[PDB]
Amino acid sequence: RFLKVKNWETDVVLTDTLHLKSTLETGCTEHICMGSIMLPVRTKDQLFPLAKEFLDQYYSSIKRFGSKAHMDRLEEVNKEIESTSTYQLKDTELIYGAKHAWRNASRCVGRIQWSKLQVFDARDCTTAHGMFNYICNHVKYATNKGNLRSAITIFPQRTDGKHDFRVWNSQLIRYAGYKQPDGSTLGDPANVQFTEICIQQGWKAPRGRFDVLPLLLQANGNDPELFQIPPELVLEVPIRHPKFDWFKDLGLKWYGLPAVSNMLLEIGGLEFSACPFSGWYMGTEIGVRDYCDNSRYNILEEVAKKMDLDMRKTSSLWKDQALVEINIAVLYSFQSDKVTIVDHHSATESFIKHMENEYRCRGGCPADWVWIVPPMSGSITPVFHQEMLNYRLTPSFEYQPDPWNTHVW
Amino acid sequence: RFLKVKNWETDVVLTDTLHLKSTLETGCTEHICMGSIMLPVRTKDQLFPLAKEFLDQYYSSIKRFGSKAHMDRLEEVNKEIESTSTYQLKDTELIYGAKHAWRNASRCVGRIQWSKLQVFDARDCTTAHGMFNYICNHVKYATNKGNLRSAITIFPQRTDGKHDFRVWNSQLIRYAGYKQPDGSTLGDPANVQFTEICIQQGWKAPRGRFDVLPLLLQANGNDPELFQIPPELVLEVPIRHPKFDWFKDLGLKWYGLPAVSNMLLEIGGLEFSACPFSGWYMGTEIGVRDYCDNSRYNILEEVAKKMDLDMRKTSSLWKDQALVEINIAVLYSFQSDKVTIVDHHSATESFIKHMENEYRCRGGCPADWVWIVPPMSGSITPVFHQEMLNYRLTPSFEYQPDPWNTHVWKG
Ligand code: HEM
Ligand code: HEM
Ligand SMILES: Cc1cc(N)nc(C[C@@H]2CNC[C@@H]2OCCN[C@@H](C)Cc2cccc(F)c2)c1
Ligand SMILES: Cc1cc(N)nc(C[C@@H]2CNC[C@@H]2OCCN[C@@H](C)Cc2cccc(F)c2)c1
Ligand SMILES: C[C@H](O)[C@H](O)[C@H]1CNc2nc(N)[nH]c(=O)c2N1
Ligand SMILES: C[C@H](O)[C@H](O)[C@H]1CNc2nc(N)[nH]c(=O)c2N1
Ligand SMILES: [Zn+2]
Repeated sequence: RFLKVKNWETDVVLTDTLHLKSTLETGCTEHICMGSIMLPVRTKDQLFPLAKEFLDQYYSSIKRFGSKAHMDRLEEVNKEIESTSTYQLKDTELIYGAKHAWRNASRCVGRIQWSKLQVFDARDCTTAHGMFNYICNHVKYATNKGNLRSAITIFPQRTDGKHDFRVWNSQLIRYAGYKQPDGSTLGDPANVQFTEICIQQGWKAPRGRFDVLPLLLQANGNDPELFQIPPELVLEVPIRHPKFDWFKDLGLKWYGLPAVSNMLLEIGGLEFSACPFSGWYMGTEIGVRDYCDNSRYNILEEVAKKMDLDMRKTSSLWKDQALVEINIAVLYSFQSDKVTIVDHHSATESFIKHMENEYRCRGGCPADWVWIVPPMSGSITPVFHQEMLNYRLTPSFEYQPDPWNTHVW
Repeated sequence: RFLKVKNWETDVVLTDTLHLKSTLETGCTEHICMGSIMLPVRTKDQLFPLAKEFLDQYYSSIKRFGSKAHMDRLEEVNKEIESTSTYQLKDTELIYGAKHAWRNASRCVGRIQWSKLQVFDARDCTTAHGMFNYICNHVKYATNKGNLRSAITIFPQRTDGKHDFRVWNSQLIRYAGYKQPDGSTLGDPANVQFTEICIQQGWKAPRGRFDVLPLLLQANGNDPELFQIPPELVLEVPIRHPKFDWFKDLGLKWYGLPAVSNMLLEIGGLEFSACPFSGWYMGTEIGVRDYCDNSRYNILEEVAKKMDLDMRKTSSLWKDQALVEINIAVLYSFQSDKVTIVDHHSATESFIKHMENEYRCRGGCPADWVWIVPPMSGSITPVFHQEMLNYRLTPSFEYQPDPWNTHVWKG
């Protein structure tokens, strides 16, 4: 019930007690581990225990647990739920909640940063045009001319579930994908379905390889509307290599701002279904996953050829050699253009320091090793050798399914 | 019930029913996943059900379930248990059991090979000298002058737990490690403690960087005895690089035969505490883990120095660049000397084919993603994108603690 985690490289042992505060279910059982599975309203009765649990943790954090102001706030919230079937968070509670949802995000390697998060309260937003304005401002603030700053923008909470705010896009900034008569895919194959929905709703597609998608915004449960983010707000980086002059000839670019827009933020039982957030990239996301996944831009074969490597046998490790060069290029290009990026060595080193901080100050740190270990060079980063316990704490970010299933037009 | 797994690269979905035959616990609960935790005598009462479950599985596999031969064997084993507190496996059952423990080993990427396993029955062994001879024969057979063949040697099972056979070595072939007074290590830092034990037991250590360790063998719960494997039986490969001629002067070599000697084989409730087994290497084990782990030979810096990489910032990815060249060197060296080895691209592609076949014919394939995904270039292998279900089937191989912690010294 008190659990140990060992680092096998350093022999450092840490004791986890924080897991006893976990509430939600993992998908694992005593008989079966689902650690590698990607995907393993509320009544008046359900809501007050969730609110109380959150408010207790909040008052504890500002060292006024059990105080008159603590008790008075639970009373106020209880009265509000009984009378209105929901409640409203104070600004201080919203900021605390959002920061802790990131602190609790077990799949995030970048959580050393969790307390530096700019929270934009968009709970007064009522229309899709309002949503577009908030999102442009988020984009501009976070981008900050390349000196990226972590931010979240929080739209109104769920009510009856028929008036949801949703950003239909999976990220604020992504590239279009189109199925070709030729049979191949042009652009990002990951975005073919979404690009189609955009065209159906009226988007005039440039039909290129790196077309920034428009936002499809849903306010108050209405049908979503299309908006183009001002091109001058979307900072993009041309990819070149410090040694290979031909690398720029591939015509690769990526955008500077990673901004997740499809998750659900739960704070004290309240559900924020549109809460786009952003930080900055770890280079392997772009160089390993976006560029080299077979189902993505899939560029390994082209780079390997330009490198004149022996592609006749797998054991020459041509894929591995080209992978490294692609990742050198991504980091170099971002660094040369003064756009914030972190390499996987540096990000995982910081995460180990964050884990030790959290064990020290909080009694643990939920972490999902399958996601935390980078998709290349796993065992030469310190997280590979670090045992991690994965469990679910609230406030939380949760995946939600694409709304084009949910939505009735 | 039915559990589904998806491959996120192919959208291929598979359905697991095999997990319903899982008995043992994972370490995980509804509230906590322990998937990255490395370590998450029986009564008559507990033994006959385990025996029966195993014999039922064995007789099904031979299409004789419920036959007179099946029923007679259940009866025979039941009588043996009630009267002697244990029972003996037939040779055929032992072979079946050992093959299935491999087939069930969820951390093993090499399982496409499971049904091709040479089983050496060493249950007539009585002394450490006898163990030494069996192990020499296993090494010679498995090595096969570089054309490696999978094998396992099975010593007598546990009785009262006071008479255990154990190989104290974690692998049959490993290099010594020596902590120096200045805090540095000569040789393999993974083997410092075991090396100190060998020396205490009377081994004359050459004190070099790649000294093959002697075997330390316990028969019948007696104190272990030291034996040197004949050097002519230990195949080794000097490591060189196809394009970098200075790579040879790093002085690196490795042994060809990976042979795990510290695991416990459970078949039908019986416990084989000494069951050394061997296959062949995947290149990354040596080039990534043995050479490049910080707590092992730790050669990354020296290699990248010689490659004249920019080592001022981790973001030049010098470690990644040096890692790839070291792994090319290991594969090239083994291949050039005609010693069996498999690269991680080939091994993972074969594992996916194995797993898909297993889902079709067996209803599942337990797999531990944390271990199956290679320690370099993870996502450019198909296994990275494959959802896996981890659960425990028997027969099985299990970790057991090192014997020096538990051994009752007799003197
Ligand atoms: C400050 C720089 C940040 C870095 C370097 C970083 C790093 C990462 C990385 C590499 C991943 C895995 C991404 C993937 O493979 O899809 C991730 C996941 C995630 N992070 Fe962060 N992160 C940062 C900021 C943030 C912020 C600001 C938040 C929320 C306020 C956040 C919450 C999450 C969540 C919920 C996931 C899982 C996403 C999913 O399930 O798709 N992170 N982080
Ligand atoms: C034939 C070629 C084989 C290949 C290429 C192969 C590959 C591997 C690899 C790469 C690992 C992980 C090693 C590590 O990180 O320590 C492993 C683990 C393992 N394999 Fe295999 N394997 C082979 C044969 C065998 C055989 C013959 C057996 C037993 C009969 C076996 C049973 C196991 C077990 C029990 C583990 C887990 C070891 C532990 O927990 O320490 N494998 N295999
Ligand atoms: C089925 C499924 C479930 C789930 N929870 N997430 C996904 C999204 C899948 C999971 N890895 C690939 C795809 O996301 C890529 C976007 N993630 C990055 C931008 C997150 C990020 C990084 C750095 C900073 C930051 F703020 C956010 C899919
Ligand atoms: C705490 C702990 C638990 C556990 N189950 N295993 C270990 C052993 C740890 C696990 N990775 C490092 C150390 O094994 C090194 C040996 N592994 C190879 C030889 C297995 C193998 C490969 C190829 C063929 C073959 F037959 C066997 C440690
Ligand atoms: C099947 C497996 O769980 C899946 O491919 C995971 C593995 N680890 C990952 N890790 C990160 N950071 N992001 C991912 O998308 C994935 N994909
Ligand atoms: C902490 C973590 O579980 C541990 O370092 C694991 C990760 N994956 C591994 N995978 C393999 N094949 N072998 C290992 O020793 C390990 N070590
Ligand atoms: Zn689990």
